[PDB]
Amino acid sequence: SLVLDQFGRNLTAAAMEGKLDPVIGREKEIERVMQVLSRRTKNNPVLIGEPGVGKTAVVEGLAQAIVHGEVPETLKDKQLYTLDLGSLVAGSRYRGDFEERLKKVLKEINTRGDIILFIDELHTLVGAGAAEGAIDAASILKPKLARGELQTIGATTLDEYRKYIEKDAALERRFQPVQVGEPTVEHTIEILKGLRDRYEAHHRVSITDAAMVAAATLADRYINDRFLPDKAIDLIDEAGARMRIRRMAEVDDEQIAEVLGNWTGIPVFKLTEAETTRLLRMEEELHKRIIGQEDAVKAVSKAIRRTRAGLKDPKRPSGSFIFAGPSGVGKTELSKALANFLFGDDDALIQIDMGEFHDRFTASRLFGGQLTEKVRRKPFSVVLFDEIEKAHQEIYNSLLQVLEDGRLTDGQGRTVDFKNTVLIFTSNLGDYERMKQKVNDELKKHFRPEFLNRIDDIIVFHQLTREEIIRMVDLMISRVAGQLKSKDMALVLTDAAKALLAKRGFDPVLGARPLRRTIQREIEDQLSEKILFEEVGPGQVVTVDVDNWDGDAVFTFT
Amino acid sequence: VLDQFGRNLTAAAMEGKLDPVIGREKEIERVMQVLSRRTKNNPVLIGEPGVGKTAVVEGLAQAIVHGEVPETLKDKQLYTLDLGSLGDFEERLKKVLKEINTRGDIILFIDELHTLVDAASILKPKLARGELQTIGATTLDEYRKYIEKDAALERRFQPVQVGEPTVEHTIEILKGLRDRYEAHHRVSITDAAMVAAATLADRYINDRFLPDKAIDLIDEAGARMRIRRMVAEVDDEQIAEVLGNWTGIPVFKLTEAETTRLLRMEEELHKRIIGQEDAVKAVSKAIRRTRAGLKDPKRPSGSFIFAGPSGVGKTELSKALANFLFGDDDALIQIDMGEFHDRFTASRLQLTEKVRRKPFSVVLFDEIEKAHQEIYNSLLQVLEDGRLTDGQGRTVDFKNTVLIFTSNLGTENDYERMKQKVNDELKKHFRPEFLNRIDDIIVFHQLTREEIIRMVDLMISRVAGQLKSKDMALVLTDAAKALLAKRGFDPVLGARPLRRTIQREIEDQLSEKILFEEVGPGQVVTVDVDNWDGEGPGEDAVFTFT
Ligand SMILES: Nc1ncnc2c1ncn2[C@@H]1O[C@H](COP(=O)(O)OP(=O)(O)O)[C@@H](O)[C@H]1O
Ligand SMILES: Nc1ncnc2c1ncn2[C@@H]1O[C@H](COP(=O)(O)OP(=O)(O)O)[C@@H](O)[C@H]1O
Repeated sequence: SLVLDQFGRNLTAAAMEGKLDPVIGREKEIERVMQVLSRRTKNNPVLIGEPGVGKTAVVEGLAQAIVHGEVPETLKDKQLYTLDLGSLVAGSRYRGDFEERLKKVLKEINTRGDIILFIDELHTLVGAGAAEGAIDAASILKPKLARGELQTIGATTLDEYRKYIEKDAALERRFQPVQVGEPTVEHTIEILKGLRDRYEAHHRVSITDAAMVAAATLADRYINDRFLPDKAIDLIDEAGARMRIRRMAEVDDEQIAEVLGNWTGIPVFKLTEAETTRLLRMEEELHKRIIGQEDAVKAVSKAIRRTRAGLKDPKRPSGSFIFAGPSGVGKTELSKALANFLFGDDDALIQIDMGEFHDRFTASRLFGGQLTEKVRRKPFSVVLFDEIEKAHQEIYNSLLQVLEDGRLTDGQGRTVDFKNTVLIFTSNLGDYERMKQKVNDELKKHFRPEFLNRIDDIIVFHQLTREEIIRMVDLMISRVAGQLKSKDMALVLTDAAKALLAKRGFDPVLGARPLRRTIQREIEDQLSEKILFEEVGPGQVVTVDVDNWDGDAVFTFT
Repeated sequence: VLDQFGRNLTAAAMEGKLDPVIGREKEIERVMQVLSRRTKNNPVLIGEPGVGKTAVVEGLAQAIVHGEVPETLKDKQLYTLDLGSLGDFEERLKKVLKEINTRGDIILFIDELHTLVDAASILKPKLARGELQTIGATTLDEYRKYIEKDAALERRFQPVQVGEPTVEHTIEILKGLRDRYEAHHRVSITDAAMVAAATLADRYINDRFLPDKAIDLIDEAGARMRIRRMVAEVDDEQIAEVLGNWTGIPVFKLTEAETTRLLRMEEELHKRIIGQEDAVKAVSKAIRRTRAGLKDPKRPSGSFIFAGPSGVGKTELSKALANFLFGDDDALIQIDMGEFHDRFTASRLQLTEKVRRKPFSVVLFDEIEKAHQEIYNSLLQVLEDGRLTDGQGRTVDFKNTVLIFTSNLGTENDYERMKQKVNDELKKHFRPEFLNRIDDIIVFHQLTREEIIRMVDLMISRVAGQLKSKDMALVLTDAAKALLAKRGFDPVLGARPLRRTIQREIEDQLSEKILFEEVGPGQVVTVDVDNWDGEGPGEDAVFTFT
């Protein structure tokens, strides 16, 4: 009463006043908690669930049930109070100040006799004040909780409850777990529709139903750091705040798209649900960053189109393709373009090389895992598994069981979800039909036939045309000039210079992979030492020309 | 009543006492985002120290006074509360918060919000009641230590980040504060002096942080200009002498144009290291072409490969580079991957703390051949993005560190085929892509006889100086020098056995001889070799002392 207000807020008084957001569709959990509160002894329920699902919202709905009057006789006229243990632990720089405040609180509850306590952060009840063996909050609340005199409600998390409270059997037998469900998409839509009036009053903006649908279907499908529905309500509230500061109107999909793109860094035009427009123009979107391989681009575009269609059974990974051919043809930047188009991030792709990890000890590092950690952070990521030749049998067993099941069984005891990830196997093993037959019967004589039958599409990359090599050289001098424009370097590459760069930078036995080693050693070091020794300066065009070979050669940086 | 228990900000801008802010529009707009919300409407300002956590608050106050804020912040007054002005304290704080609730349009600024977490007995519930609109200002590490682990606080506080401004942004901040500081100190400041101050602040100062690290320099320079005067212009020389007084660094030509400092490497390194002048000029031209900013500025400033025997000059080259580039040998950090051969030691990548101690420091990653695979992955990540994801959770900047990989792999036409086998073995024993991200690969050369004797003379210079400390005299002949070089000749392992040969032959015998007390004080000691012709192995040759 006069001391409880200094540590918490009267939910019941605000419920009469009417400052509580209403809850819809959580009647089962409210009824279960009301069932537990109706017990004679051990009437303390603990709400078990992930943060951000609505446990405090469930308790507020219970308070709304208290004020309106749909509760039994033993919950009638019971003032609900909330307490935080952080406001009691803090200030205990002396022997027993925390215990003094807690005892004053309990004495006030005993005098009032009609208070149900909400003490969130229930996990610190064992550790508050002194250590776990000495006199703590648990050690003083235990002989009062078990006799059904102090009605308290907790709120914790699965792992939190399991490895704090379940260790203490005496506390476990005093708290009844009431599991709180993670709401579905329709539940979030219904809650947003219910809170439409409150946020219209607060923000003075009009909110549309399509905005709610888009907010929910992007919150659950880009954001994975937490769970529904705090993310969606935060999104719509921040969009309303954005309009409220930009006005000095009507909420549509553009505003929620731009605020979530601000959240994630993904560009706004990709967030709106014009996915058919994405798949219509995806070929030139992929081709502006890839070079050549027109048949490969067409094959992968049709494959991605049929896999995104969803007409297949929803028990399969979204993508599983074999990339074969000589090294350096462009499979890596092809995967990079895939990561850019499908998810809007170049770093959303996970790049692991499997040839270095041989034994089961490194297989523990693989799964049990960094791949597991990244697909738990964000399951909607393309995965790269290079060098499938050198793996050992347990790795093939794990890969094929992931393929056939869509699930991965790690050493951390979580079956991660791979229903939307894209599996890319860039293996250098092994005219187009002859190559398909060669890779097919080579895989049959090396792998199991089920691996070949399980894969979706096999894509073969041909050799790069010399003109396409010149095109890649032009592409790289574009970025070289872009990074050199700070000193006004306008570089001009003559055709003979292009031919010599293509000759020195491309090794047919090694593919195009040594390009990055060749290009800086043959161009950037020379221009850098010419800049340092003042042969050329800023504000002048550098036209490089090469002699002694027009179709040991010396280059001139004119 | 808050006037005697706190300091106003919106009413402080009436007199113009608050300093102007420059270029903080994005952070102020994010604060505008957060303050105009119904849930999580109290922003907390996360920033590394000395950046302007308060400066955005005076910027918001100036925006409120000038009138570029939405309707919810009309007629909002900002108050900073002081705990010094606050039984009686509890009721005073209670009546202050009740007056805030009664007024209804007072927004509070509290710095170091983790200190609230003996005022927690008052604010914690009535903040939960929602009648305070508040902006917090806390460093990220106390945020993670106190607020993030307290689950009852994230329902009302939302994080916003205040990063380090760029150097041009700091120049603009100095340009903004020019009028105030010129008014107060009645001294004149040059724009070139300001840009030099920003650059040298980023260069020679580590403990303090931008942009306070430049503004304190400018105030200090103006103060010392006042001291030297009692037609005043603060210039680059003033900033250089401020840094010389501050960091204890000299000021003659080292706080100057960097091109002259980078073009003189050969003589100053040759002052310490011995020979290998081809590798010296190769690594000198490599660091010249890499550190000049001509590379992409989002990558490490250097990546070096010194293949060769251990302790035969590559470690000496590293020590000389540390002594030249930054003036100190202690910034050179010694990491060898021989000790980091297990995953538990590999996840330690003692590494973050000492490189955060001095970001402008060289690094040594020794024996990369026996490094772990997770070490390979981390080095590949560092080479690719130029950053690092530590266990603490901050990106350690590598715009400034140069990478040195000292390895014993592979150990002029003979040296040509040695370089051929070095590149072949980095192609096969290592992956090609790891060495593809390396600026240059240079291989050391085996020592010649003159190189060995100029090891020998400076090796014996230590004991010669010790003898001069006792007023002795040491003289060596050329025949004894040649024999002593031949005894220590071990090309497989290098110059380390030369230390042992010197120790067993010269120093030990002379330490016994000075105790024998016949060639002690007042006589020059001259070593000589007899019973030796000049070609023999030296088995019949005995050192003699005169
Ligand atoms: N069914 C619901 N009805 C009303 N509000 C809800 C519902 N589910 C979630 N919320 C909102 O989600 C936010 C987080 O819920 P809350 O239980 O208070 O904290 P947490 O779920 O993070 O423990 C609250 O602001 C609440 O208003
Ligand atoms: N953009 C800016 N414009 C003007 N002044 C600035 C700017 N950024 C920082 N400052 C000045 O630099 C000083 C640094 O303040 P700081 O110590 O970071 O505050 P806090 O202690 O709250 O973190 C401030 O007093 C401010 O006047």
